[PDB]
Amino acid sequence: QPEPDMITIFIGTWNMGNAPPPKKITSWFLSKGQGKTRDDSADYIPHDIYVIGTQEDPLSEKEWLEILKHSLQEITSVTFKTVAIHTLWNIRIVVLAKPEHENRISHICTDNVKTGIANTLGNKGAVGVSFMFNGTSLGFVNSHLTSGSEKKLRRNQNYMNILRFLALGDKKLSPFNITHRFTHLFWFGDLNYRVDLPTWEAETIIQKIKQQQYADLLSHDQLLTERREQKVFLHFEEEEITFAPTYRFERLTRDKYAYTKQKATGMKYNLPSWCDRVLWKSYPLVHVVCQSYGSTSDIMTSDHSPVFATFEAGVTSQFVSKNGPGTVDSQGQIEFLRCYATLKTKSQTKFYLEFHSSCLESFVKSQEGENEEGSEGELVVKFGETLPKLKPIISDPEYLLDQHILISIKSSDSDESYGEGCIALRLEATETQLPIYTPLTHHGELTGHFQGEIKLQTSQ
Ligand SMILES: CC(=O)N1CCN(c2ccc(Cl)cc2)CC1
Repeated sequence: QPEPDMITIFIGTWNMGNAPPPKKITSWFLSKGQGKTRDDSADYIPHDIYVIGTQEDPLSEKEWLEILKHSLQEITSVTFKTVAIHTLWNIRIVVLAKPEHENRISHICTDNVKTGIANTLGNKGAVGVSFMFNGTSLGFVNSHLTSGSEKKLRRNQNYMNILRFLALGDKKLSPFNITHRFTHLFWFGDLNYRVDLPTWEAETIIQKIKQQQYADLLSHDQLLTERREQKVFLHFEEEEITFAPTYRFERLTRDKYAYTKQKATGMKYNLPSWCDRVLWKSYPLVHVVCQSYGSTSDIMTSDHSPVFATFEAGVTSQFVSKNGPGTVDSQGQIEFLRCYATLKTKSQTKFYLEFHSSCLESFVKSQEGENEEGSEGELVVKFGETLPKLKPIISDPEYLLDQHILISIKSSDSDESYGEGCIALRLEATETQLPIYTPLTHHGELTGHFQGEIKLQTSQ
């Protein structure tokens, strides 16, 4: 049986509004309703992995597992295996996989982050799951962020606390947060970003929704505008939104948005909004294609509609050679030429590089670079031709060109990372000097740039 080079992943996010679901929710797992929907011809074809994120979920893990497994069995005739389930308060993530993937899945991690202090600590945060699928690392985050049109800054803060403190993936990758630990990272949930228009425009907004004219609404979506100003979800992607706002509905219909202020809303308006979202971040030059992004029309127990997204995602096999794993393969090497880091830091310490990759037996520390002043105030750390020669465990190009090198630039004084990035080894040529580039981030904020040239030697 050949190992897959592609899998499909279902992502669901649903704020259940503390109500039990209706008896049928199959439309969710089938990507049927509004937006980018899945072809009817695919309805009996199971996804490889289903990742279900709920918020305001009133169910026990057992009650939800029963409904999810029975739903997928009715659709696919497959009894899915439970990879992981993790609940923080009423925030839940479930990961289900086809039985044939049981022995492809390992290194399962779960964690949660609680956001807010005192007042604001008590019900918002995130749950996450990671695991290996053969040679590919996968991370999944379900977050319920701060509510309210006037709290987009709080939401961005919630996001930064979640990506700093969620402890998923390989702990040996210690300079790296979850935005660098995975081949593919999927971040979804009730992110609670709103359509930022005046309250007096509520009926206009509804009119525009009834005409399926979303352009003028999405131009005011706080998540899109905050992402465009690099305030949140830097280097993440989201499929174009072609479905109606998923919040806030009157329960037991989809014919009405409930937007007016009420005691039950803390006297806040809830203008129709895309609260419920799916974003992703994959390593450079890895196959990932969104095949669906939409909302259901026929699940009305909550004041939110469920959101689905599906993805084709590139995966690799668990590679074994005569040499590595367990030794180096002298026929392989990774060399860096003319490398320099540009950092935004106002500080003056020496810096060195750390290279981390599963193609190395362990992480490599470079010599300190030479600090120079850039022509516009910046710190430029020059490595020149001084960076070590990296010794991959396997030289076969079918393995090595599919790998990535994570880079941290660290203070000699503190050994704290000032930036993190990632370089694909999917080069246009081997044994050829080629340009490489990554932005550098710390706590998911832009801190600099790493560029230079690479020279990759494989066994071919
Ligand atoms: C030794 C042990 O108890 N575990 C628990 C979780 N295991 C698991 C792997 C794949 C799938 Cl689909 C489901 C579950 C592996 C490790």
